[PDB]
Amino acid sequence: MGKEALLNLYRIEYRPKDTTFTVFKPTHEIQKEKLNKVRWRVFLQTGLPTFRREDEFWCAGKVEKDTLYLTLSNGEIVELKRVGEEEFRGFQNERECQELFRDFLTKTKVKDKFISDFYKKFRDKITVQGKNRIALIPEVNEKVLKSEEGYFLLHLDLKFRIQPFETLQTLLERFNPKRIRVKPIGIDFVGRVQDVFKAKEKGEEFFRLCMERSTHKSSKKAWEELLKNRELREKAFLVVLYTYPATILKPVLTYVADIVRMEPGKRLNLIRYILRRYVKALRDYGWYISPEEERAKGKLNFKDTVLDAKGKNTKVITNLRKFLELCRPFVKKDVLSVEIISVSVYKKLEWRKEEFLKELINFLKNKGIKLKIKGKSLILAQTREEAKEKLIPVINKIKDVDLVIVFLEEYPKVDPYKSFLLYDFVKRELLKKMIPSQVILNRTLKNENLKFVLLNVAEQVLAKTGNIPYKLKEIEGKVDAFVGIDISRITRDGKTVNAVAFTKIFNSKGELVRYYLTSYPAFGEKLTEKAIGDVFSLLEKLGFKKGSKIVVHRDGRLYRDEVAAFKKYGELYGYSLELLEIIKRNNPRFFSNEKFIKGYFYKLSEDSVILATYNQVYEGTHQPIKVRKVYGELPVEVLCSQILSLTLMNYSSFQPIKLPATVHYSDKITKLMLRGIEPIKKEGDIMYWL
Repeated sequence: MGKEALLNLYRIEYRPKDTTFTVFKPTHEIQKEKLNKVRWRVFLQTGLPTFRREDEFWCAGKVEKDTLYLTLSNGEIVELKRVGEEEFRGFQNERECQELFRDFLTKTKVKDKFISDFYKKFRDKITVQGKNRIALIPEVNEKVLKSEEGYFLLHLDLKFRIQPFETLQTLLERFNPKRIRVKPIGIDFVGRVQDVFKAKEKGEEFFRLCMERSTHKSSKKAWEELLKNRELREKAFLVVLYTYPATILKPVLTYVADIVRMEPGKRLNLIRYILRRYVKALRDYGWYISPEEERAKGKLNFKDTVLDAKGKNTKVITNLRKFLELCRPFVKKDVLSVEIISVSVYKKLEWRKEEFLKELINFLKNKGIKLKIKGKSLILAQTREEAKEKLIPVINKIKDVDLVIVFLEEYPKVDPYKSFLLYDFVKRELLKKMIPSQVILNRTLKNENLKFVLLNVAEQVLAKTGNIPYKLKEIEGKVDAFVGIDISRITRDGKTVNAVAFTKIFNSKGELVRYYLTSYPAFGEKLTEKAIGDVFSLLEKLGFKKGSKIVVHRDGRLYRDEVAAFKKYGELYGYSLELLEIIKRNNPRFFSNEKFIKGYFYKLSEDSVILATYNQVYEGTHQPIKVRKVYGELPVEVLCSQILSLTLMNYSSFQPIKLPATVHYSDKITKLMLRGIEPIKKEGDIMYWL
């Protein structure tokens, strides 16, 4: 292994003295979705923390009423029949522990008492002035997880959200807004803005519907406003992130700036604090919460040896920088056409670009790739007219070449609400154009080593263009292919509308054998059956037959229906399958001084693992990911190790990458190809996304 690393996870336990709970079975059947509603109402009506088992509802206390009549939201009346009392013997799942634990936090108010005092004892400046018009909302969440071991773990994490004590309806009277993380007043969701329109435009019966389909005092009272008042209906704008009125939306802001919550050291000790109070508030009730953080079980070993088209491997030529200089690419597209876009402030002259270009073209010639230039496009600018001046070179003559190289200048700005920077801009615009791109910052050409950069690019470029410089010598375990898929669905009410699905198939050596990006407009909600289908269809049309081992990488979380479709077809094509979800959001965080923690892991219960897939060569707090084996006959250790190995296939060995080549830039593309009646039906064998 290496040197100790910590996780914001704390063993939690509930061994009360008074083990008596009152259970209540229903009269009819468990509407399940409503169950976790029915439990909440039981809490309120009963005033006792409660948790649900199958049908039974256990109340942390004595309740006398041989029947309870809780009234759900639908107004629906559910009757719970109080069965005898029970002697509590530990929770069964994490859900129980969590349900019951979150109640106490409420009946106790301890969390709010904290946010209360945090505000006072610190509002000393959680608010800033500035000349433009800033808060500091302290979001705090509690999760409960199990662990390979067997005990429960309280996942405590705190993050700060920054938004102006201003709203959107006010700003759309002063700028863009476009892609702006926003937040509805009485709602818990952060969306992005799309296109703001005038509210009058929607007649009147529009405001009727949604005004009833509201489940937020905010949304509701906000809709009613506009509905019973033609007066305002005109002067106010309706924003479409789902959609609400700009009068109940506050922009969530990202990182003049003299208010930073700083490094982890404190962060951990901050949660350490919050943990203490919690304890003090729930000790008298039988709750035991360990003061010691949880630590990585150990480091994982993965096959990390790559080789070129001649066999030269890194097991031998160990110096990666040297390797790249001697690698013999698995070239396939022998001649490349490329456009060169150049952004530069003032009427200057850049020999630096010319130097590099010549060195690149030549350095690639030495590898056997003639990089024939097609078009040069010089741009002068000093602001963000670049966006306004590049919005052309890009969506213009740039019509399929093999790559586009961009030399960017960086300007001192900051859009107070929207995220804008030529890097992200250029990149995203070329992603839609589905063209492989290499952004080279002029700041880098001026101060770095033209040689360490020449390499640094070459590797990126080669890959992006189907001339991968190397591939894995082998990966742990016998797998015939690694499939990575991401299905993203536009849901404007009801059950779906249309969707998009991106699939990438790599072989056993990590080579991208084929990708398939496609959208599915639909009638019935039978889009999964088809979507997943096309993947197997492509696996046979590729050369994989009965007996094949396929490891699949579901981007977000796997849905019951998708799992069945996989198992379903897998049966038809006779393929062996292992299913995996790879959660990249809201996971516990590692706290260490190791630096080389890549492979550091923590095993969770249901075959899940918390995996560090990258060396933290960036500040302090490391954000791992979660890997859960949904189905399959391979140890998670292997599946994890395979993921680590496949980290290498993003061909970026100087800038650490978190996700495996299989799901890297999926949500992004998938989330990105959801625009207009854009009908896409493309497959290729080039990792243009890199």
